[PDB]
Amino acid sequence: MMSKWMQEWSTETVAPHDLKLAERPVPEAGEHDIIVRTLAVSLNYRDKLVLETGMGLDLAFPFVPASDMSGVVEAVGKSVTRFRPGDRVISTFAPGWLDGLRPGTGRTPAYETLGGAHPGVLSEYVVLPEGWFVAAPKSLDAAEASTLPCAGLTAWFALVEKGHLRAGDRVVVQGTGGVALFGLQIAKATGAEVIVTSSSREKLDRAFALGADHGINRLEEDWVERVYALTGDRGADHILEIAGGAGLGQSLKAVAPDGRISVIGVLEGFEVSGPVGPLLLKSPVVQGISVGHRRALEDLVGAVDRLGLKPVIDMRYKFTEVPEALAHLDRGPFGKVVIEF
Amino acid sequence: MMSKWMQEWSTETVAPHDLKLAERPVPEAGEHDIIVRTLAVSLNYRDKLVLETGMGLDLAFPFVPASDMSGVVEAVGKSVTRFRPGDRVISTFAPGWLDGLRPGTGRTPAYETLGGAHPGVLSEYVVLPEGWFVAAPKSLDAAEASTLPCAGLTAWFALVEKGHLRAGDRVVVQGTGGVALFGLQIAKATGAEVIVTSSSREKLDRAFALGADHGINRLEEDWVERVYALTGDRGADHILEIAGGAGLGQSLKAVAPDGRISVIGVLEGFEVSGPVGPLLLKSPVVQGISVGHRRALEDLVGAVDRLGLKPVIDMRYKFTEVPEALAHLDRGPFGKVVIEF
Amino acid sequence: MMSKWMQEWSTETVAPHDLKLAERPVPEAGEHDIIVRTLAVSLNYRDKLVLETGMGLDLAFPFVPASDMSGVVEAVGKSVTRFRPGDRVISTFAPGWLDGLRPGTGRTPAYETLGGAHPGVLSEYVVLPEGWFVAAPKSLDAAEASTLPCAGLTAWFALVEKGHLRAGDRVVVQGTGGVALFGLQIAKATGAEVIVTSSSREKLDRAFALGADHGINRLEEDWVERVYALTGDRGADHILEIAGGAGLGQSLKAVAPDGRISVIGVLEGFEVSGPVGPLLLKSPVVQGISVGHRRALEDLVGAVDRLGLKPVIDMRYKFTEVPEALAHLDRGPFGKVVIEF
Amino acid sequence: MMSKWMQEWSTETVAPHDLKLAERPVPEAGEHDIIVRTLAVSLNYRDKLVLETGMGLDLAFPFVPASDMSGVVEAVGKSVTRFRPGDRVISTFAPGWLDGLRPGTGRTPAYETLGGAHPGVLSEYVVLPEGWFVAAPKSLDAAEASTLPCAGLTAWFALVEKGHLRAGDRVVVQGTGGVALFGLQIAKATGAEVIVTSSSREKLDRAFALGADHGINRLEEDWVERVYALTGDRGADHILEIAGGAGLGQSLKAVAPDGRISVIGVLEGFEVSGPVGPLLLKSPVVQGISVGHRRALEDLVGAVDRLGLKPVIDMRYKFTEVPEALAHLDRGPFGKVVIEF
Repeated sequence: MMSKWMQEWSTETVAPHDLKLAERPVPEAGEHDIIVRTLAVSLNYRDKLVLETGMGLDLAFPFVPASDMSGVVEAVGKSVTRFRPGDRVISTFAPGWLDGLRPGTGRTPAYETLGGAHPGVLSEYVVLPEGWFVAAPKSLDAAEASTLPCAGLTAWFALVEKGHLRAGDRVVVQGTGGVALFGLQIAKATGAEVIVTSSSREKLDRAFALGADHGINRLEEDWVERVYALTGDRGADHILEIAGGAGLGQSLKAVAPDGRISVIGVLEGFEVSGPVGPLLLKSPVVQGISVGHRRALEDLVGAVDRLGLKPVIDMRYKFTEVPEALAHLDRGPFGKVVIEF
Repeated sequence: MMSKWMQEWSTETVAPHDLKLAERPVPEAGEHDIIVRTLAVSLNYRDKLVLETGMGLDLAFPFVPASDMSGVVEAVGKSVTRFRPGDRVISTFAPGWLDGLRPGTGRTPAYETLGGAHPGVLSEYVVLPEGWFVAAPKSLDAAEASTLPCAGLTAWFALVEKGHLRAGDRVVVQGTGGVALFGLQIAKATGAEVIVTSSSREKLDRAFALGADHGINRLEEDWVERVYALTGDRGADHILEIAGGAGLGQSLKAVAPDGRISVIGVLEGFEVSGPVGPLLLKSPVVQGISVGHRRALEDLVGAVDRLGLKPVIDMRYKFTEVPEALAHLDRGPFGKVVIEF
Repeated sequence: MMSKWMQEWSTETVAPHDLKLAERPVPEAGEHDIIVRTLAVSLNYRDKLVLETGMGLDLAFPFVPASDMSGVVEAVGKSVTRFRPGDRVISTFAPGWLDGLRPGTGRTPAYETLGGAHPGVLSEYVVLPEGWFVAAPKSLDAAEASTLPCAGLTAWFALVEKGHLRAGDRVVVQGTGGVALFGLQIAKATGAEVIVTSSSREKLDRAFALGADHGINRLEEDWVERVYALTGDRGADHILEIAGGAGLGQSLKAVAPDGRISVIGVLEGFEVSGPVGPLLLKSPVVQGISVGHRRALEDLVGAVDRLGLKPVIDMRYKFTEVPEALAHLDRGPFGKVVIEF
Repeated sequence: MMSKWMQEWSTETVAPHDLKLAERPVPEAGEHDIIVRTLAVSLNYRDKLVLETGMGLDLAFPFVPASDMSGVVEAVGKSVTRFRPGDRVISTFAPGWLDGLRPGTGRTPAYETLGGAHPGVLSEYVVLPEGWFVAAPKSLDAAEASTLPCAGLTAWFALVEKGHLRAGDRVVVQGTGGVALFGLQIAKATGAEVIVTSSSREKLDRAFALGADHGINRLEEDWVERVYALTGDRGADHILEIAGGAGLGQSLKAVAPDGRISVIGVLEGFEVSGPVGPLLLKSPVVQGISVGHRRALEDLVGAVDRLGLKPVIDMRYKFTEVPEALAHLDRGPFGKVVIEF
């Protein structure tokens, strides 16, 4: 049979948090729920923010963080149509959102995620509706697969779904985190030329190895001026503006006329500044991006498989080493931090 | 036979200007030049700034201000095909932006406009390339036609060309200047609701007579709330953010998830500002709008005719009263200041 | 307390049908089911074909026809959240097409619809998943609301969602059936000109009273010429090609370069036909239109309200006179045949 | 100095033609004309049709065929701004058309090309406006460069500009001519998977060598059924439907829901047939495509250079061997037929 009890990482409080190992009964699957045995969880920077700030959310305690997982289906409810036991799955970051229009209202934009308004995935089994998972990619292991729901999909959503990247485009990726690295890979597979900015030479070295066309050390030179040199003054067709700390004003100077700037982050009350000169005169699109919908996820998964794309994982951590995994999170990882079960 | 001499308002310097009347020869028409007897000129706020600050432009002196005119073709060069004598025409604000990709570079966004990098139109005859005119609307006098190449076209470009505004959309128009009111007129012709914001009851009442469905006095109430209340919390489909209005961070809160915010602007030094949260969670497209191209202009002209749209004109001034018109131009015109020849 | 028994028009066979009155128990509502008292049903031409030919469908017998209804919610299941008792609703033609990518496969395009792969609505109560309804328009009686899920939505989908129709566009609507007339009403609300084609002066006169700018009798004159003459040779921005109208090759000649032709259709065996030349040299988008999704429906409902759009209804028939209504349905209704409960 | 006389291939008549070597004076450059010394000309199937049918065009005799050339600028007129002597150029297929809206009217779609309404390029020097050439790619020789104006641009226009190809998409290329091969290459560089159809095993062998993912011999198997097998029944995201002889009806069966079908050809009065089943139910876009505008050309050129794309040339022919080059044209070449000077 299946086992009676499961372990999860759980907290009674946030901001501050006391996250720890708890053991509770495996919950019962409803008619449409599936039970997944968790193989891998990918951490995201927002999990640190939910744990440490609360992020304004109404959380159900005990709270379990994290949203991105890959696993194997153990049991399906009487009316499950999407999966059978044995199927490999990954979870979806924004469960409501299946395709098209972003949920939320003008007053209240914040859609419900996993590891937030909805339960997180940092437990041995997860029991959620069938419609909240998609088939995992055939060509990736559990760990690699866990990276896609959030970072993978964001990069993909920005560049492809919203962006329409073309072969020959010049893309600027800001930094070397998960979203940025997936951006580099998706841009490269699409035939774009990719420019990475860093404040680390070691990280630019690794980026060069993934196939970045150019690296700019922005503590050593003026990156905007370098983008000009690299583009024959044309500017970047697309800029993944991440953290908007090396932000918007600079991005507006670098972007080509009619180009695109995707602003990716999570920061609750950060302030974006820009000169209304390039903004008016080059007429770029400035587009807010968070994650994507599950039809976009399923597109990505197929693309991953057909391209042989390999997610960048900085480190895999054993399940009992979640405290260390979260710590690696504030140290700026090259690619993804993944927990293996 | 034609006249040998023509008058114009020109200045030998900028910052500040010394704009006086002057009389010079009617220039020679080249093979592809047409000679146009000016019937009307619309003033734009940038005309003031070009005269007072120079706006980092390379102006040929004596410099004539203004970009927006209509008139009657008097003579054409040997090779001209677009127009015959007696044809009615209007200037194109950014000459040689015919369609599609906007001109300019990453480093050098600016494009060339009339009454700026190219000569102004505030003279008795204009002598320019045939390609810098389009056929005037058939349904309008010259004063009305002259309103279109900048103000007309900015709103048409923001709402229809790039905006794809649909019937049933809610639109928020900030202020009551020239772009704002074409904003309302085109939004109403598209079957959308228009909410006008203003700091003056009298302007609001005038707006209502033009057929604004709602008007908000931003000095009485938080207009963001009133937008929520007006759209049952959905917030607004399209917000025309006219740079000296109510703010970017303000319209971010007011915009509907996946909605659009068009940034339309003045001063060459305004710095934006906005919170990241709405930009991200709500994912609107924020798009700077620098007027528009010639094929969009031809579209707007056609639509003006089949719609029977009447441009809003605050006051017509005689050629001799340009100074008086420049004064009106910075008392916040309700609509357009036009000089009638 | 609710009734124990309800009546319906059903048939034990198709090809041909033997549609009679029948009385069965009010079905049980599941957790996410709502029970709706039917107030009106709109008939669609496909209802006739489903009954007479079966249209290669896997119908559960006894089979009830029709897909388009509105009514009042009577009871909801334990878990239902979309609607409360007393709420006014309309059916969704293709249930579970919520937004975005259309369901189906390369091999198996067909999707599931009400009154087809799923049960019909031509009964006294309907019992279906909450997700298969949207809130009714506030501005309309039930007869009018019931016109929207198929005819309403096809024209909204072709012209606005996929079509991006702008004010000032010229639109050609073939015939005067249900999709044609929403075509006109939505085109007029968007500020476009509508040209109606027909083989009947009386229909044309009725069309004109609805506000068609021009009507062509295709039996008097070559309507392609009349379109050229009407648009100074530009030809038409958007042509609604209703499969039993005037032809695909005909609208190819009539469409403006880079214009759009929406193909909307009936018989499961019609073969198109067109010359290559216009298709190539003029490059229109030709787009088959199979109704639309649920979020588009919600858009259309909103727009119907803020516009004050009144759907065109040819005749209301009582529940008992379905046969009479099926007869009207193939005498070429001007607009919609509705059955009123 | 330059020489006084030049050679061209020229005909006094078409349909039938008597094309032959003539020698005439090098024409004088006007103020905006440039003089290019021709290095390579790429033949296109339409040149055979103009020569042998006339193609309905009003031709200026002596007529010189062909439209696609690469050369070196010899002399520029007094007002030439775009090029100086020594610059490498290629010509543009549709000179009017710079960006955006396709020229032509509803009644008269056929835009003016080189080798037709405008002079052809099969002469030692060509004297045309500066605006009718673009910079040649830095990374290609004359011959390879001559292939781009037409075939290159069509494929690019269909797949990228109109199509928005994505990485992971499945593309069907019909046949092995110029447009189809460029399609394969552009699709591959974009990360798509490419399926080629042929009635030649030898040609599928060569296609495999260019990086085609799959080849279907359509005289040996049912290609539509194979596309299903290759896509797990999903169908093709994009189909380059060329010659529409292996045509539309079949393409409609193969295309994915919401997929795209580009119809490419030239054929004056060919008839396209399709079943209105998939067309309605999968709701693809069917899009006429001929060539593109010069901003699209300049995008392609940059992409070519940044990707290291190498045009497929079946054979290069010496200038005096144009009769043989045209003959190779009716024999179905693998890629392009190029004349070297």
